Amino acid sequence: EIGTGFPFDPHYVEVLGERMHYVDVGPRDGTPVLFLHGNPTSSYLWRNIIPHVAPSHRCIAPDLIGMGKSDKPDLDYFFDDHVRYLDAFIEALGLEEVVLVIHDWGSALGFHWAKRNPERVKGIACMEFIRPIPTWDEFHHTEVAEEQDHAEAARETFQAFRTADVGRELIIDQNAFIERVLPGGVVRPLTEVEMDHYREPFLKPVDREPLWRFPNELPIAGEPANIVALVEAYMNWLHQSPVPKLLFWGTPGALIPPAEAARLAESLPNCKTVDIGPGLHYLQEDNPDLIGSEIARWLPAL
Repeated sequence: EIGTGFPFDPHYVEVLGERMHYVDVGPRDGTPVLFLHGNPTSSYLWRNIIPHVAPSHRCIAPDLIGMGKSDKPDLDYFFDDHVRYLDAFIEALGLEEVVLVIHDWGSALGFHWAKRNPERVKGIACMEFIRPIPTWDEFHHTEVAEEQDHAEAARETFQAFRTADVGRELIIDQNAFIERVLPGGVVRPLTEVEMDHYREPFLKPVDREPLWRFPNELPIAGEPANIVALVEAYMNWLHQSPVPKLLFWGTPGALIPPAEAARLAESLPNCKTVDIGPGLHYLQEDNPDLIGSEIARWLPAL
């Protein structure tokens, strides 16, 4: 998506005693849309999708704590830390019912906030989201042959992130997530302005900590027992939830290759899928016009 700039109004609310940047655009009612980014992104991630929606809805796009232009409170950045800071923000913005547009680790928070706040979620638009990974032969799974190689590489890649010192060398000293994994996850080439934008919140290896904690929070193998249980928990909720669902996909996909999205087209009730064409993991950067066109369209009848 040609869209290279981030012209939004520089808003900042305070949360559990801490500043959080966010994007607020749109009429300023109906039912607000929350765009929750994952790792290792920020509001910059939703920047060309949101304009499709603002014409009709209020688009809010928080920058996770320790992430983006938010504040870097000094903490480990587990998953509950983020759970906490959102929940405080949401109340801070005093927003009542929402529609949710949620990405990678942004969907873990999204689905978790919804499973705890069912009658507050008016709809769920999602794409490459975090669900339970029983084993590794299951991570980045695929039943297309020509791609069995790529899933292995990735499997090994996340392998390293989760191991004693190499997680920290790679992700932290060498900024693996920003410098290789991100641009990795987008099919087309990523301009330097686009990179600088993603790089910016991150010029200090001492700060890369969250882009490290996330990989190790990943519910792979029943590790860590705790996150796992809440992902089994909201995927169980989701699987049973009437809330209308919008799930976007891409070939070869990543966390959700085409096989699953097709499965999830029936596995999840009241669920339309949309094919964004060639894409990897960071779909927002491959075909963001469509993603917004179809959010725009999917909303009114909610």
